Amino acid sequence: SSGLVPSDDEFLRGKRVLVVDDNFISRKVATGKLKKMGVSEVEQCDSGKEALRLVTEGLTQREEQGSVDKLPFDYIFMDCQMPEMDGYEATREIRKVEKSYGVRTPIIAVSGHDPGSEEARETIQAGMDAFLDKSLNQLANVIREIESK
Ligand code: BEF
Ligand SMILES: [Mg+2]
Repeated sequence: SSGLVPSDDEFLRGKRVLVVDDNFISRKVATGKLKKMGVSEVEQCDSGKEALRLVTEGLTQREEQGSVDKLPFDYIFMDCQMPEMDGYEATREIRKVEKSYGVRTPIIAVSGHDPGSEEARETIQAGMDAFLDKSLNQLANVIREIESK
């Protein structure tokens, strides 16, 4: 399954995206798909803490410069299961950093399996926007749904 949490080679043109995944191969695969959809800029990192850092720094910079776009990333694809700080905790911390800027980055949970009851709960509590099977086959639909909302 894939959905909201309570060709296409120009599909993401104009867009800047962050891929977060502790697995080297998953990360490359995601960035590949996205580059194929015309993504203007893909950034990738290998942990929740790194993600947190890039987002924190990017929001501060954009605020300091009076940037037109205040979000450093139009979308973040967040792997759920990672050592140390998982995707839930990182997303929770990202939402807390965001409060002071009055913005909300779309964050899409990425996992190799459908969530159980506990993960599903964490999904909502963390403040993720959507959830995407790692095939990434539903990527464009999930983003359209986010955009409609
Ligand atoms: F390590 Be993940 F939640 F695909
Ligand atoms: Mg992982």
